[PDB]
Amino acid sequence: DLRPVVIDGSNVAMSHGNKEVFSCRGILLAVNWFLERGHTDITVFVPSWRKEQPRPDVPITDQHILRELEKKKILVFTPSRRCYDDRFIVKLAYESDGIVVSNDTYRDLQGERQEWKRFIEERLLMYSFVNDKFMPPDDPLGRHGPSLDNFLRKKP
Repeated sequence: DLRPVVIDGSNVAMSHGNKEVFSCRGILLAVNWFLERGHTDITVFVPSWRKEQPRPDVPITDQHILRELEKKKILVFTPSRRCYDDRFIVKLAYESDGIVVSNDTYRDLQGERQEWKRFIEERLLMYSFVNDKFMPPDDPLGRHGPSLDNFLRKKP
């Protein structure tokens, strides 16, 4: 069936929030795009501190969505205290032979291990939002690669 999907929650929320707000509806729209397609294996990573009441440098909307998705077994909180996130995203996707949903290419992680660098190159699903419309590319790896349909499948 379908490759495990790992979503960079902070990337997708900042993107939906136009780079200025952590818009939690962005995570929900992404998740729903996959759910609609029949994906059942979906993990969103978000840092646990995003549950905390917001400070002026970290504005956030629709915070209730993090809990809703945690209850559904879709969101997993990464540990934080007074960052860890990118490594969880990459390691989980790598280890579950899945795909990462993010516009972050994780340059630091690429430089740690060649096989992570190669993974990121073959398994990253970038995207744009137009308002609430979540738009992944139909050919995620140009034409050196599969359609979006085959990209998300374990096999064509």
